[PDB]
Amino acid sequence: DNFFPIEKLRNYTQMGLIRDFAKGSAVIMPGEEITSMIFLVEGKIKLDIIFEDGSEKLLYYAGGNSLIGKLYPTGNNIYATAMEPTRTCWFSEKSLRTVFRTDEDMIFEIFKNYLTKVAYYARQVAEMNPTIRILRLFYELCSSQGKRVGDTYEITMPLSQKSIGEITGVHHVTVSRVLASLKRENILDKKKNKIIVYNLGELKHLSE
Amino acid sequence: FFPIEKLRNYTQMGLIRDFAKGSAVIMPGEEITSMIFLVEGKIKLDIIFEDGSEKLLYYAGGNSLIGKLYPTGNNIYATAMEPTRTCWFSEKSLRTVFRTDEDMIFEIFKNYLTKVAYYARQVAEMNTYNPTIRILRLFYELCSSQGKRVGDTYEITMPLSQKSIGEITGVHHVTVSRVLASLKRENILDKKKNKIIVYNLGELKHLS
Ligand SMILES: O=C(O)Cc1ccc(O)c(Cl)c1
Ligand SMILES: O=C(O)Cc1ccc(O)c(Cl)c1
Repeated sequence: DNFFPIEKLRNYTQMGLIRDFAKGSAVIMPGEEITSMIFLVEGKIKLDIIFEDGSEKLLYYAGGNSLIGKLYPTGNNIYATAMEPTRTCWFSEKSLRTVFRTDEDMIFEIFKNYLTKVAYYARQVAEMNPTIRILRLFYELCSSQGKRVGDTYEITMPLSQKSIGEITGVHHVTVSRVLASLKRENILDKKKNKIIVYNLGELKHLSE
Repeated sequence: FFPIEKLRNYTQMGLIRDFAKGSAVIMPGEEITSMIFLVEGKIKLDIIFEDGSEKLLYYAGGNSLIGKLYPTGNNIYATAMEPTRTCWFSEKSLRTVFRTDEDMIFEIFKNYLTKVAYYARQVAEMNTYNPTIRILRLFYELCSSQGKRVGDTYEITMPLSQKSIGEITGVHHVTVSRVLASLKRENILDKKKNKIIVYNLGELKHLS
């Protein structure tokens, strides 16, 4: 929710383009290339990221005085919709120059807003041992679905690393590291249609 | 993140500070009110949490910008990994830069936006704001690979406690209880003793 509302932007809306949106209309469309900052004069906007597989995850809720800082291409596919009657002011690069030439302080208000967002998201990435969750998942899977094949358990299941990451809330880069380490230590080998457990005892132990 | 090589043209407007390998660019608890341009060298920048736990935020090299012009309320610690030359730009000294070249405002916006785009995508990937989804995904994966079809239903044989579901998915046990109760009420899935019955795989697949 609310990011360093830029309330002083209220005074410069005459220098951008007003765009009003009815409840449920898409303020940003999937694959729409936005090259404007969007000021929320009043309303509520829900902004999501759409990953390259079509999953749609919430980033934030924007309300009165919020700034959507999407002045340039980002590599994230964004989809934003109005959740009430929303009035917005759109500020292209050209119109921001007009703002800065009137009031230089506005450059620093916008820095503060971006800075608030980096501080917020970076801290959350950091806040989130998540590794134990992958071990608990393999342990529960092995102990109920695992078939004894000589001195190994086999779980017949196409469980992609993407699915492991989604189930456990573990970043896709940590999943691959955990699995590499599991293989190297002769514990578990996560192949394509099967998972092979060589050491159920140590797996149980690591997981508890 | 977007490097700002052009800021090398304006270091005479800032304060040059050199750091030896291993020395602190930013000290624990230091109040930073300057952007820090890395002319040459290499910096590791960590967040320090209130328990004393330290976590990487990023590595920075040639032409990188540390955007900490205002207090954020994170405790940050940043060390030189090699001998490093830096240029410190206060708000005043940044105003002198922008009076000379208005485009440096927008170069800094791009740098900031690249950082929000990077951290926000990571937060979004991990379903931080909709962690219930990790539960649906667990059930969906289990059913699609281990489910046996019985009329218009699937049976999975799996002793799985709510405490286990929460430990696997990183989801609070109260949310776990609420999700299992709603699944059963909506006739989607029921976990009856050691058997998971899915009545509506299609709907469970849709939700996850
Ligand atoms: O567009 C992006 O990739 C991320 C994003 C979304 C909304 C914002 O207000 C910002 Cl600064 C960035
Ligand atoms: O200081 C912070 O809280 C986060 C931070 C760290 C480094 C940076 O370059 C930025 Cl823009 C923010």
